[PDB]
Amino acid sequence: NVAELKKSFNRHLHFTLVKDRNVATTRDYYFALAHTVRDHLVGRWIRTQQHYYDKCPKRVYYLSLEFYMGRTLQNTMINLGLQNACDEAIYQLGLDIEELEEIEEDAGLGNGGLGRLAACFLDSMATLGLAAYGYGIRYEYGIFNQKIRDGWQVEEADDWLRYGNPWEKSRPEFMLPVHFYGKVEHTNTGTKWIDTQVVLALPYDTPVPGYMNNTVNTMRLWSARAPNDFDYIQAVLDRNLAENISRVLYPNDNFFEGKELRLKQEYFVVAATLQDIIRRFKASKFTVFDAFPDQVAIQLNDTHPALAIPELMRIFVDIEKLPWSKAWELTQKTFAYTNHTVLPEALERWPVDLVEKLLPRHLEIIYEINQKHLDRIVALFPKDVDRLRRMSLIEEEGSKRINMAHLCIVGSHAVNGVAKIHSDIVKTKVFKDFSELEPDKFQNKTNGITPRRWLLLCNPGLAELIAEKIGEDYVKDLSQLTKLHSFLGDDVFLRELAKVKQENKLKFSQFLETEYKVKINPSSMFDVQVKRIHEYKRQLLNCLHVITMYNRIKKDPKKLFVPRTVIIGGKAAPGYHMAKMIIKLITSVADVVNNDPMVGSKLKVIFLENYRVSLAEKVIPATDLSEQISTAGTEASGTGNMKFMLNGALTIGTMDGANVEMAEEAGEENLFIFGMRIDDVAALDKKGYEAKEYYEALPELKLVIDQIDNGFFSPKQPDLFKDIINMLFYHDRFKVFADYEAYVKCQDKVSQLYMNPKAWNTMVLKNIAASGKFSSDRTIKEYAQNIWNVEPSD
Amino acid sequence: NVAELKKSFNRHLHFTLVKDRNVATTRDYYFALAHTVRDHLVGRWIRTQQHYYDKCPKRVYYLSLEFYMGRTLQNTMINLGLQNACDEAIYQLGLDIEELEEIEEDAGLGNGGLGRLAACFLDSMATLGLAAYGYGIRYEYGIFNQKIRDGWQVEEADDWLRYGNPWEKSRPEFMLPVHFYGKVEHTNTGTKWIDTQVVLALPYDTPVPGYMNNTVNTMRLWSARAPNDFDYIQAVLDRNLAENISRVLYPNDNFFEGKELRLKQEYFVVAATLQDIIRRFKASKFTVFDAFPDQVAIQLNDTHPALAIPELMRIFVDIEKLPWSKAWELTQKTFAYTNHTVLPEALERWPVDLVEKLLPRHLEIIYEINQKHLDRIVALFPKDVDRLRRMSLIEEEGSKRINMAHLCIVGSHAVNGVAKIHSDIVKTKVFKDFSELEPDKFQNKTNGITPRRWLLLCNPGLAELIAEKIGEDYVKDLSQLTKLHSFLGDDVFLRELAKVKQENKLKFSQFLETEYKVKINPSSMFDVQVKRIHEYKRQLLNCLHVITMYNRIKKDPKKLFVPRTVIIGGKAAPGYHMAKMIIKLITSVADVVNNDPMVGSKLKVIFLENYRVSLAEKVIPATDLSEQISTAGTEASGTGNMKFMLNGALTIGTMDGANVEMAEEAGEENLFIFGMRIDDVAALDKKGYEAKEYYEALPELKLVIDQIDNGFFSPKQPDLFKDIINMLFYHDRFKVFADYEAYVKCQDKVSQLYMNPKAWNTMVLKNIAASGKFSSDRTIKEYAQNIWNVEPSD
Ligand SMILES: O=C(O)c1ccccc1-n1cc(C(=O)O)c(=O)c2cc(Nc3c(F)cc(F)cc3Cl)c(Cl)cc21
Ligand SMILES: O=C(O)c1ccccc1-n1cc(C(=O)O)c(=O)c2cc(Nc3c(F)cc(F)cc3Cl)c(Cl)cc21
Ligand SMILES: *C(=O)c1c(COP(=O)(O)O)cnc(C)c1O
Ligand SMILES: *C(=O)c1c(COP(=O)(O)O)cnc(C)c1O
Ligand SMILES: CC(=O)N[C@@H]1O[C@H](CO)[C@@H](O)[C@H](O)[C@H]1O
Ligand SMILES: CC(=O)N[C@@H]1O[C@H](CO)[C@@H](O)[C@H](O)[C@H]1O
Repeated sequence: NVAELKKSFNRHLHFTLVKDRNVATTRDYYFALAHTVRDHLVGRWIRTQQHYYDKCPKRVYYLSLEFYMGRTLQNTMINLGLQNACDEAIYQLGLDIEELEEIEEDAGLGNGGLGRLAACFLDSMATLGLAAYGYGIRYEYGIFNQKIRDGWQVEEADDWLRYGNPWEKSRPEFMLPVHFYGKVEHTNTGTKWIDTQVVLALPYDTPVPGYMNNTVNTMRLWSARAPNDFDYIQAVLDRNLAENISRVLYPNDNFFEGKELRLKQEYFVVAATLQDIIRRFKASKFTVFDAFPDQVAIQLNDTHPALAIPELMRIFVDIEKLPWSKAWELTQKTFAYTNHTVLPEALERWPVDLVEKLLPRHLEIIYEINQKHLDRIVALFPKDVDRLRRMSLIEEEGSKRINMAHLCIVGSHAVNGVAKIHSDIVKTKVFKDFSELEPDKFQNKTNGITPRRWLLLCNPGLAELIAEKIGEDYVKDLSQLTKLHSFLGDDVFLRELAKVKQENKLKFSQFLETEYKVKINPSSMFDVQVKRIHEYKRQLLNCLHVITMYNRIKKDPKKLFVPRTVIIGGKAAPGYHMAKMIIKLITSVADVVNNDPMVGSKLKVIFLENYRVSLAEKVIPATDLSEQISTAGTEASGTGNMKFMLNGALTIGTMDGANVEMAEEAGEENLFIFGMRIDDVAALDKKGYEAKEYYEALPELKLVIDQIDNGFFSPKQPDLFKDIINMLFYHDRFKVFADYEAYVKCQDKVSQLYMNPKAWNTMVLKNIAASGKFSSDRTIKEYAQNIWNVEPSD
Repeated sequence: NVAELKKSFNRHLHFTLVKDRNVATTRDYYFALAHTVRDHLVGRWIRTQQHYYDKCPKRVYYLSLEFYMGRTLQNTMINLGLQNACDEAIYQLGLDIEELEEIEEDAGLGNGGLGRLAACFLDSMATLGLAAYGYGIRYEYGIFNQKIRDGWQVEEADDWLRYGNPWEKSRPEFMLPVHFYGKVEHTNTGTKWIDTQVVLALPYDTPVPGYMNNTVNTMRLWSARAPNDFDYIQAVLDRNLAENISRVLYPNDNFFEGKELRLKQEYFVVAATLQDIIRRFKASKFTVFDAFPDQVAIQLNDTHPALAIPELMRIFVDIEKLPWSKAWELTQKTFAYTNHTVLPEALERWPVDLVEKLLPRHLEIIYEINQKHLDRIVALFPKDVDRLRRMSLIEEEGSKRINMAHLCIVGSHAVNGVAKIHSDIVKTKVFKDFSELEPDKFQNKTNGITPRRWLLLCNPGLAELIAEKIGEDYVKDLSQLTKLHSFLGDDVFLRELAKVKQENKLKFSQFLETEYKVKINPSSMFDVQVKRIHEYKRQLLNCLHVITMYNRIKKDPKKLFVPRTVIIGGKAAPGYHMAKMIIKLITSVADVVNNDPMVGSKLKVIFLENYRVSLAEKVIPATDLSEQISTAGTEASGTGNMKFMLNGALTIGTMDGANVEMAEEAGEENLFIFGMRIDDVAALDKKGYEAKEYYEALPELKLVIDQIDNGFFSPKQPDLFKDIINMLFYHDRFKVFADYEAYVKCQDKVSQLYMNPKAWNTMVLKNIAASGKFSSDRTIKEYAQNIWNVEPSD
């Protein structure tokens, strides 16, 4: 009822914001509607927790250093079935719903795909009706806001909580202490962890509404506070050091920075979370611990929470006094581990000395785990000397580091990767030693995305067209998109789909031009690469094509060119030198291409600043061509690739990650595949990569490189890109030049299909009808039936 | 309405706390009641801000580094008339309102009297309907929580906002930048203060409801926030540096510590406050600035906000482009200054170096003020060199210092002390060079306390009793308590009054038995000294009388002794060593006394821990004898003295501060006055105070002293009180031994009168009936009429 939403909105503006219509700001109006929406899920939120208590289904705990949630307001209105009615209430009050919605800050508590997978997973688990909780840290500052100054990336603190967060509720009654430093005592009564510093963990709960059912799950994020208690003023100011633990998200994507503060974040979330889970188990209706793993499944989102394993043992053994053997069995039955990482600089390998200083009892537990584990490998392969050190959790040359991924393997009953190709590599290659010993342990769960945020919310244009032709059933069961196959005839439908795309591109062009000076050709193909800046992901390669395209327009100003707007966006980690140069390069190239009247409206280049969830929601539905061009074997899965496939873009990319599986589903000819498969990378490695050759052998490449190296793109600073040229020529692990030729030929095929609207849109249709498999709902049912041993319900 | 308050409470329990009665905590209930109650003042809060805008009465700004508010819930129910309905609603829900009340953290954002005076003032200004605002700093941590471990004060961080504060509203639209450091350029377009560091000031509003009227005024308290255009992680942590400005209250009662962080707090609150005042003035119905002092009054609460004077000049000159002489005239008419300070070490004298670095432009402006000021003095007194040096704002010795009082004197049109005798000495001695020049500048405004918090709230028994006899008009005109005079021969009324005191003692005794393990004689005289711990206040002297009573009992366990519970309480500044030693002495004496089996229920001693506003509210209504015993000439006014008078305590004290006026009103013979007066103290200083002569001349003292010094009260460390002894004999500025005799005799008289209930209560009744003068309503009327030129409305 619209009328009761208006009344609610007005009660909140008056009692909650203390405002009337003459002095209310847009923010006041935003908070008023958010409270009004939140009030509508309270009944289900309470009932849902009551239900789990009454029925005791086995509970799933998603443990993660990252939750890339984006904005809550719209997502909540849609999942509650309240968007139409709220829209209508706000309209009648004389307000602009878009404007209210833009005021909300992103909860940008993740870096990219790992964080965003956790968020799709919550949406899905709640939609499927599972008893799931996400546990993470309530960062005061999420991933930084990126601005571009003088074409370089500059970082601003992302102060997302400054004005308050109507979507969280503090849970003071569930505050817990966490322990750090101190020392081990071995005594008559057992092994004691003593003289520790204490930091308080205060949880805050955000609701996670299922799509059109009665379920609201909880995301509980922990915030660090100084104990209570304890130059007096200085001592009050130093309470800051304890709160520094949950201050800011580490902004590395696929890279391991072994800093102490980060190790503290990791212990912090793991110690608070395990205590809470044990408190809930004990208050439940369930050798008191025998039933623990039938009531509890904890999923380790990469190695970041790996410490959960020895922490659970610490609790079981030091506090609850269970025998080691019994505790170890319960531990293994409780945890499952998701590998996402692939790349050697991305692997967590903590210095034994750092751990000893910070968590000396956990070191002992880790050594002790490693002993049993190794004892059992000796017994099975009595004089395989080297198997012992390949399989040891400790890595011994020089420093001494704990290999956290081995810790997670021995402590879990399931290890999975995130796409067929990735899981296969993890299994037969990277942890070959481990899966021979127990093959049934390793599995695959191909990633997915939620079709709530990533179709209904971001693309109401397309959602409705689909609903006109096939019903609204697809929202709960995405495989029904295959029905859009029966419109392969329909030129009418094919014009309707191009029409949706068109509007999205117009909408997004309004945005683009208010922010970038640049003039957008509305009839150009929107060509888009948006994802974190990393060498493996090869924004560079895209950039080499952009220049290749420019060099072609110049030499033949008259020849036919299919116009492009080339969009490339993403954040670079602040300490990642090469990624920052790559950004400088793209913006330098943009400057040249954009102001050249020779090229004019044929081709425009935009660096998209501050790429983040709520921006992806704008740019994805406006995309014609999705760039997914990581070197074969580097992208564990990808999820951007799936977002685009579902939103009517075509894909150019390598046989890597979930691109393989998208090709399987749409038909390989309905995507633009190109480049080395993973065997060719293997072959090229073995024979040695000589970058110089492809540069000699290929006229179009050479020009591009000569321009970059010489100052074409930086006249005022002709040696600007020296470190790039340098890396491409002598140190490129990702073989950019090696894929240059197949990539440029592939793009030419793309450009000529686009000139044919009916054939372009025919392929787009086969992509959308094939995207069903990529719903996170499919992903979550798989984890449920094969890892967690739980059942979807309502 | 009862039924409706229950519905409201239940709605907030459900929609604001997300709870039901099964898992709600006491804190959930407190929060649900707080919000139900806040909702009742929201309409008048909006309306009274609208009213001020529409009618533009002259606005009063009370600018203070301290607001010692205590709890908000009960005070608010009372001033709104809802207390009984809420007691009834909460009771019918099966809860106990007093337990919900205990959940609330004091807003301890003050040290003592200066801070409590600001709070009582806000209550009075609301009740009188003046268009008044309080402006302060929203300290993240107030005055520390005092623990006593093993006889010693230990400090714990007062983390009052940990769980949230339902009484404040953040006001994003009024966020303001504040500037520090940088440098000055005198250009041809005016003076420019540039390369500054910026800290944002985000204001939070708390409501200040008048008693039973239509006014809710505002307390606006600023919070420090780092700006968002600024190793990445370290730079994000370093944002803590900016936010440290409002982290914690400096806890010195009556002592200047020249810390840089404190100077920053001072400028912080003054810069934000002045900007906010100027924006309001400019958005209102009124250069242009000629109407400023007719629309704005700013009261400076001590010299802490002295910077306001050059800052207002900076805005008028550098930013509004007014000429110096016009800006200076408006300034003098805008500010007035309250001086509360007596002791030399408490005078604010900032180093010029420090002010140059932090505030280079305020230094120039202050030098200019001094220059124009010293010229008028060369002119009136042509050959008076030393007078120039006396009246200078710059103290010129080794370290050059700014004398903030002199700055407040020349930038203000009125300067007041806070009691007759204090204002006198401020005028004729301390600032006689200034008052000779400007006699009408210097005024008296005798301090006052609000009878809402300090009678209706803390003592419902007495408040009801009085209302039953003379109606309820006294609450808004406390002079009406003189009507209680006509009940002096009324035996039943005298008995009723004692019964009220009796109840207060029982309720308070339960509190003492449950906190301290000490059996309380319910019929003992409650003899109470509660105030910040300071030598001038002479808690020491009290402690000498306690040991004296103990000895008289030891020497003579058969002699009749009028039984006492002696309560001493108060916090010591953290680096005030002597203060700390005095606490340890008191608790040491108590250990001996409370456990001596020869004493038993004759004499109990309690060190009352964590003395604060909401504990004042418990102990004052239960007091028989109030100790106000500072050395004559050291207490500017006192306000505790006033709280006991209104609540049915007799007073023993010196002719000091407001004790003098208490005696005028009540009749000297109705107080227990003793000891040297201000002239006696002069004479003994001139003679030279030799403490040796009293120790030898008075055998009862000599024993007390010997015992302290020989380890009688500290067996495991005979030497413990060495520092106290040394001070007493060679460095006692406050002449403890010299008032001992007179004070002990005076105690003996109190014991006599105590044995005669009918005589005791007759004297009580004359005190209560004379306490009308000490309403902060009276005080605020005088400031309104003689300083601010504004009128009480309704
Ligand atoms: O508390 C219990 O032990 C309990 C007992 C019986 C049935 C349910 C219970 N329960 C357990 C929780 C947990 O284990 O973490 C809850 O968080 C919980 C929360 C709520 N309410 C609520 C809340 F107070 C704030 C918020 F942000 C979101 C919610 Cl859902 C309620 Cl009525 C019961 C809860
Ligand atoms: O804001 C204006 O510009 C204004 C315009 C016309 C009339 C009154 C105005 N007004 C001025 C304020 C100021 O100058 O500081 C206010 O704080 C203010 C506050 C409120 N409401 C309110 C609020 F939003 C939160 C809160 F904590 C407590 C209150 Cl009283 C309102 Cl309706 C008007 C206000
Ligand atoms: C979506 O998944 C997404 C990503 C991940 O993209 P890639 O899989 O790396 O291509 C990163 N950042 C945001 C904001 C996303 O929505
Ligand atoms: C009472 O006003 C009060 C004071 C001031 O008491 P004195 O006038 O110094 O005796 C200090 N602290 C608290 C909590 C008070 O309520
Ligand atoms: C360490 C990390 O960020 N891993 C990322 O995980 C997401 C989700 O699994 C994968 O799509 C992506 O390939 C992989 O790069
Ligand atoms: C600096 C300071 O705290 N001054 C105090 O101010 C209060 C309120 O005016 C007086 O009652 C008191 O005697 C005096 O000590």
